[PDB]
Amino acid sequence: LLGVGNGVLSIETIPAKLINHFHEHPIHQYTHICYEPFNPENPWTKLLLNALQDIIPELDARLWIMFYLSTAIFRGLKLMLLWLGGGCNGKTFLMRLVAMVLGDHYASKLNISLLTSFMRLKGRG
Amino acid sequence: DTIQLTAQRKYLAEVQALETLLARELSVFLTEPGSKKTNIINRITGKTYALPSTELLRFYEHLEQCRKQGALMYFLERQGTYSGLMLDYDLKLNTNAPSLESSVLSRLCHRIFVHIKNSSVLPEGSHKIHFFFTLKPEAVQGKYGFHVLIPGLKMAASTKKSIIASLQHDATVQKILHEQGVANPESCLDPHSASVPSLLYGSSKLNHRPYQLKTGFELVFDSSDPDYIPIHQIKNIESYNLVSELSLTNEQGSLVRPVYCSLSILMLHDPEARYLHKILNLLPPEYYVEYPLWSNVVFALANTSANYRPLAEWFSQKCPEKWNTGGKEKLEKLWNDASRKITKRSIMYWAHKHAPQQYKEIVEQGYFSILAEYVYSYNGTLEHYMIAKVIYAMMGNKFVVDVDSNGKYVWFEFVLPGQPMNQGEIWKWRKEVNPDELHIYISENFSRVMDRITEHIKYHLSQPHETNILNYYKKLLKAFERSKSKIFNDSFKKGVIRQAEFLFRQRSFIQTLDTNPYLLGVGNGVLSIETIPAKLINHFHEHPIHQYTHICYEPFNPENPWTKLLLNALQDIIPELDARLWIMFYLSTIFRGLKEALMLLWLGGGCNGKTFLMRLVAMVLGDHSAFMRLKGRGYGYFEETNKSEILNTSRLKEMVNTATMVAASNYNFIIDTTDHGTWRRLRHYRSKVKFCHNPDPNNSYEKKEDPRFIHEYIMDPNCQNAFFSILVYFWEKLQKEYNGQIKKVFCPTIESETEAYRKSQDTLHRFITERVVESPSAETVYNLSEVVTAYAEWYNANINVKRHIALELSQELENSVLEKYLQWSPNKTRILKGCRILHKFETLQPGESYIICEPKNKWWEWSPNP
Repeated sequence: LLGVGNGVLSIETIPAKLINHFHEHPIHQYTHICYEPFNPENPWTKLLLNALQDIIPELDARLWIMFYLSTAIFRGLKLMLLWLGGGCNGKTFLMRLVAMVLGDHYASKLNISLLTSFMRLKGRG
Repeated sequence: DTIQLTAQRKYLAEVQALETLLARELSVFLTEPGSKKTNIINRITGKTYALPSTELLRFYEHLEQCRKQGALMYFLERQGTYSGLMLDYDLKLNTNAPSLESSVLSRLCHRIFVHIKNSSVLPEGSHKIHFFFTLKPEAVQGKYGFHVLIPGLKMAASTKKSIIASLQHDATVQKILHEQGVANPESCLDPHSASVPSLLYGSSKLNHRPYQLKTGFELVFDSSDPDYIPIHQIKNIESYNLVSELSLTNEQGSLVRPVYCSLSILMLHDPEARYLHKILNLLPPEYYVEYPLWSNVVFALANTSANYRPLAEWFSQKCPEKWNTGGKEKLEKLWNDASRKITKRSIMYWAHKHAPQQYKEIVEQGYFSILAEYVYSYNGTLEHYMIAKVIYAMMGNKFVVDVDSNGKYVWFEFVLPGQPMNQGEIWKWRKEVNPDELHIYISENFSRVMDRITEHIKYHLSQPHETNILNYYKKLLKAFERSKSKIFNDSFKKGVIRQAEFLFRQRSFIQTLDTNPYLLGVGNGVLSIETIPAKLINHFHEHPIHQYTHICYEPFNPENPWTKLLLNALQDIIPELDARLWIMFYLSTIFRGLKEALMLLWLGGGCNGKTFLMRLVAMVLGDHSAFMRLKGRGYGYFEETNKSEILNTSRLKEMVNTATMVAASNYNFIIDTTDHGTWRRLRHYRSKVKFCHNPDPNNSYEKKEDPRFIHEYIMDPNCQNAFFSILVYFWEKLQKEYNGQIKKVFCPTIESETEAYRKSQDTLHRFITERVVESPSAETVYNLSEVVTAYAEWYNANINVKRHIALELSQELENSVLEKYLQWSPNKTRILKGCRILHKFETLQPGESYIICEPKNKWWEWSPNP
């Protein structure tokens, strides 16, 4: 269960059901990113599908990465990725977009100084 | 006029019994308005009822119980086609009251019965017909009236219209009234009497006294053989249920016998909406004819409450000219826009601005009313929450409470001119440890309302009532006197404040405080940079602004001597037009929002103004573990540099990923970074002017020094005022020219200086500029290892003998300016495409290449060149 701007998002069953009424689920954490049903005809939807395919044209790699990043919405038992890039390659845009879409409650910034030389990952997805 | 009905419904049992009856078991008979089934109208509540006779009897007897004690009611009954007969006689008086003697009334009854016996349906046989004469308590402004009620007769509406038409031109009644001081006895009978619904006996109109039954006559008519009508008087009329007897539609009368011949809704059931309707009338007419004002008013109404639509038409209906011509869809579009910033505080502000005395009277009456129902509803015992409610209604526009990070309630106040205050805090929100203003206010201003309710109680005590009402009011006065002094008690005052901490609570206030970067707090008010030209706000507004600066703000005045000398000093510091404009445009971005990272390294020889301006820029705009010092600031630079001008660490790049940061130094830097991303957001400038006691006339780099600049003008407020005006002027110029984008500013001198300084500081930048030349005709393809070897040779033969490593060179080049030049080869390798690399000491081939605003006296004005 995830707290979003317009309610509580449940990933128990496919398709996901939005809880926008009275319920007895004990949900307290939330993020400002509202959820809407997937519209492939939405201009912003297709604009992002275009941007994602431009960043990673290679379909196996794109599908694997976007499936891997689709696990960010799941905050239970879970692989570490080392994705390289010279710069202005679209990785910073997508990683910042993931951070903002998941929120500070669910997503956290990690500093490379810690690994080179812990509690901020508490219950994060 | 609501206090007495509240109190009459507070100390008149019969009234409370009637209220319980009507609210509980007469409520099932509610009828939608306009239904033909409705027989009773309640003006006050506005609710319509359809009572069957079985409950109508109890209704009428409850009213009669209520009426005998003098309680005021405003009821009505709807008489339809077939009901009793009602005559209205608004007698006009030459001198302000006719006697209406009993013998005269007998004459009038005999003449109206002649016209009823004439020209009519009447049942055959012997029958009883009753007449009643209710008279006005007193003639007002020489205007008297009395009524004739005939509940016994039952005829159609047209038959009543025929009867009243025949009475209108009757000379007998008119000449009877000629000596009665009746100016026009002809025009006294209202024809609409047979159609307009009649008020029940004992009821009356707003601020009108009910009619009093002077006497009631009874007549016996025998259609079998009329010989003489025996007009006599009804005995013991007082021992009867007069409301039940005199009802036109009643059929169960003991003596009277049947002889068979929306914006309004919203204001009603919403007292505070009714308050808003009362106060909106104070607006001058321009507010609904001028779009800007009407749109703002409806935008505030919609934002505060979405159910105020009918009121929105009503205010729009104040001008039928624009309301009928396009008003409907304009209002709908405005409502849709608002539903998809301004509240009633602005509306009260405007009302106080335009109609002060009416505003004061309206608000005082509202406060009196509110604390009055609190007084009556609890028999004169006042507790903390009631006082809190009255205070919140009274000062809902000056104090705000919100929970800070410590979980403690925090008080905020909007500062108004004329009260003690720290300088530069006007028209802004200040944090208060304790709400001292409320603590004084409850003792001082509130006691006025308490005295108002005290003087009202004494008034009702003086007026003639029965004994029980007097005993009630004596007890109420005693209780209110006991409860009156508590508002000065410290514990009571503290409890009231704690209780009001919940009403005044406005959620999300602290997180919205000073959030908008397009507003600045200044000494004389709040500065706005939303649009050009800049505007200074020194009036009431809903902007949540707490932080401020001590600089007063004035519009750009070129003729100002301080502005003139400031412009000349600025020209002296940076003689070049392009450099001066670049520095001033950059220094003018006070902006507390999203700012770029054009990290500027301002060099100079000292006593050039760079150090002077470095401290000077801090004074004009100050506040807007070292990393956290940039949170919320809009600018800020460092100074006082030693020879040890190296970058702070490997973390020296981490401080520039919402304030403009500029590096000022006595010498060129030791920073020496090795990436093109790093160097692209870095700028360099070195001062050329020298300020000295004896400037060289032949040297433009030497000018007369002004030691008075550094110790008196900087402490002179007007200097900072002019500096702030100059800064906001240059800011407006930048956004009106380049849409606010600083990369669009042309800086050939500064760009050249930065290029040269980078050539000095980075060995990779030097190699690119010296040995890498773009060449489309160069068919040679240069690979990663080849570039590494060429750079190694260049470093060895020009810089120093050193053993290089290809691993770092590959990354350094892939993250260099050659990122687009090092295109991917078919083997994924990094190769040089469309460009050439020089070998040992060659030169560029033909066609290859290495990889104006002139000073004016009015330089601060517009520049023709983009």
